[PDB]
Amino acid sequence: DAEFRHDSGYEVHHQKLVFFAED
Ligand SMILES: [Cu+2]
Repeated sequence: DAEFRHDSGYEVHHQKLVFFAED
């Protein structure tokens, strides 16, 4: 997620989805 842009791209998903990689 890049509304909640931890990384602004598409991988390290901190926030909302909690899919695998984070912060
Ligand atoms: Cu994200």
